[PDB]
Amino acid sequence: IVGGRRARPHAWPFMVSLQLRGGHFCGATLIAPNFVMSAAHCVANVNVRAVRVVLGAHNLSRREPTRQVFAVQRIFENGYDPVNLLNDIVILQLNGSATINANVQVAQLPAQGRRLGNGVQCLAMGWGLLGRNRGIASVLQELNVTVVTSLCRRSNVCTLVRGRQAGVCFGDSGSPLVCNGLIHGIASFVRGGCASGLYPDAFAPVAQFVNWIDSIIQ
Ligand SMILES: *[C@@H]1O[C@H](CO[C@@H]2O[C@@H](C)[C@@H](O)[C@@H](O)[C@@H]2O)[C@@H](O[C@@H]2O[C@H](CO)[C@@H](O[C@@H]3O[C@H](CO[C@H]4O[C@H](CO)[C@@H](O)[C@H](O)[C@@H]4O)[C@@H](O)[C@H](O)[C@@H]3O)[C@H](O)[C@H]2NC(C)=O)[C@H](O)[C@H]1NC(C)=O
Ligand SMILES: *[C@@H]1O[C@H](CO[C@@H]2O[C@@H](C)[C@@H](O)[C@@H](O)[C@@H]2O)[C@@H](O[C@@H]2O[C@H](CO)[C@@H](O[C@@H]3O[C@H](CO)[C@@H](O)[C@H](O)[C@@H]3O)[C@H](O)[C@H]2NC(C)=O)[C@H](O)[C@H]1NC(C)=O
Ligand SMILES: CCCc1ccccc1NC(=O)[C@H](CC(C)C)NC(=O)c1ccc(CC2=[S+]C(=O)N=C2[O-])cc1
Repeated sequence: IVGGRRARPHAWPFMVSLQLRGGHFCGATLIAPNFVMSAAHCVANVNVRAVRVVLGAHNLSRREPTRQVFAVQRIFENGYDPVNLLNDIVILQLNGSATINANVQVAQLPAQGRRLGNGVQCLAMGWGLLGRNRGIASVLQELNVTVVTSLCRRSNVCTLVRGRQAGVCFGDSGSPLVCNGLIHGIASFVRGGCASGLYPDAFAPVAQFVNWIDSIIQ
């Protein structure tokens, strides 16, 4: 996250870190005791057998007893087009069920077809890069964004930080976009570099896939 702030410890217990031998590379969202969802372009190019699903984390630099780590058991896609990043969503079945506690909880999804109007206030988050020569985040970052329909495909939910250059970046892909306590978006791609101030950040529209998500996690 570029231009964000540190999140409160375990403020978003559904936040997931996808890691390859201890190294963070994408985010995800716990949508069931044994299901997370992320961006399809996160798992499409990595070795899935080495992917580790880290739940209940906050600072990736430190040992954390609150962490629960799982492996991927099966992959579910829905017409993922890697060329245009269309339907950039993926569901990962875990090799077990997570233990629900104060630090690990299931996220809430909106209804199928729910559209977010222009100007709705949302919150983006992730453990991604912090900007040009700003390094990478160790503590979970969060950022206030505003939903926009301009410079945005109908197959996407786009957000923009009004008044300053800020947004999601590499490593934030797959992280949730929380609006009204519901996961309306999955961080997909930026344009003109991170925090460009010209293009809005594009998210995968979870609301358009709720019927497909339910058909798998139920
Ligand atoms: C930056 O963003 C934060 C957080 O964003 C909100 O929460 C996330 C999870 C998403 O759902 C976003 O869509 C939300 O906007 C904002 O803090 C929130 O500010 C609003 C005011 O604009 C607060 O709303 C109050 O809610 C009171 C009841 O709280 C309970 O219910 C709300 C949902 O209605 C729920 O979000 C909250 O956690 C409680 O469960 C209500 O009595 C009061 O009248 C008012 O409506 C909201 O509580 C704040 N949330 C938090 C976590 O602090 C910031 O305002 C925003 N910055 C700017 C500048 O706008
Ligand atoms: C579900 O999968 C997890 C993760 O599996 C790990 O990650 C994968 C990507 C692959 O690389 C796997 O080879 C790898 O194990 C399993 O968690 C892991 O289980 C093993 C065996 O129980 C743990 O090994 C132990 O580790 C402790 C230290 O905590 C040592 O003291 C032991 O001697 C032993 O080496 C391993 O630590 C653990 N991973 C983590 C991060 O704790 C999990 O068991 C599996 N669940 C099921 C039901 O299959
Ligand atoms: C960048 C991370 C470097 C790294 C660290 C630890 C362990 C492995 C890797 N390095 C990969 O992780 C690479 C990344 C590439 C961009 C180079 N990636 C793979 O090694 C890989 C393995 C198997 C598959 C099978 C397919 S094919 C398909 O269509 N969907 C799949 O999952 C794909 C990629």
